[PDB]
Amino acid sequence: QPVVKSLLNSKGIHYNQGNPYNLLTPVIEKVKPGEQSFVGQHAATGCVATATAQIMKYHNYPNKGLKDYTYTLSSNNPYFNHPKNLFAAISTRQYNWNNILPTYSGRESNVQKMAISELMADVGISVDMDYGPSSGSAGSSRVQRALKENFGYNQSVHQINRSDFSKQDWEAQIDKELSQNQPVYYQGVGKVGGHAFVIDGADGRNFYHVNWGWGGVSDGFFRLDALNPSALGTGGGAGGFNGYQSAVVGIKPL
Ligand SMILES: *[C@@H](C(=O)O)[C@H](O)C(=O)N[C@@H](CC(C)C)C(=O)NCCCCNC(N)=[NH2+]
Repeated sequence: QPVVKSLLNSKGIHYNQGNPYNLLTPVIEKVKPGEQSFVGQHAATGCVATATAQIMKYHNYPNKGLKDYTYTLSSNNPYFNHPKNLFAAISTRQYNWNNILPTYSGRESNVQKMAISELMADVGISVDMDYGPSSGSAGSSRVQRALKENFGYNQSVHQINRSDFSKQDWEAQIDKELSQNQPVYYQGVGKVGGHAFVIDGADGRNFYHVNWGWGGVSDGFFRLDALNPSALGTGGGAGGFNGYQSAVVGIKPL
């Protein structure tokens, strides 16, 4: 396994799912019965959107979006009145990568905050995000399609599933991406829920660097069969994203 220093840390890239990343997600409309109110707050960007946007900022690409996207929320979502249709005019976008900064600490201009919030909202719409105080998407299968069809990435983009490969062949694909300076979108599920994140480095001892999409919290080196950040879990136990894993690889511009 070659040593590859964290590609996202090397470029300063640290996004998360709350403000000022979520300034253009839908505003929550209803209180879910039994829950405290989030009415009038913007929804979370979604882990799937935050992982994808960090990889897109690594490339500063595309300069122009390619194709619009429209979808309708599930009628089971208790945070919105129904029907609720969402639309992003991606085909008209000119993304200014000098305003979509690598990270935000609050002192940035409204233009800079809106620029990352527009990317996040466009990416989450393109993956059919189920918006809420937490926001969820199917992930990989939607991400690979959106990067090519809506954002003009190369036909090399594709999903790979962990169950289709030996451990050696799975890690060899990850290593090859990293050797080509290509961060990898990754997700999995387990006893502290499901999450999407970015693999962007390797230490030579079969651990990989992970950026979890929480602003920096828990980022570090993990085995791909023990993707277990300590920021999650209540009560003192174990858990991580070790089941039903998939990745999107080949992520580079046309
Ligand atoms: C992850 C996060 O914000 O931490 C976020 O919960 C998420 O996207 N979870 C996914 C599963 C992971 C990507 C492994 C999820 O919600 N899966 C279920 C389907 C979600 C809703 N999608 C549609 N189209 N209704």
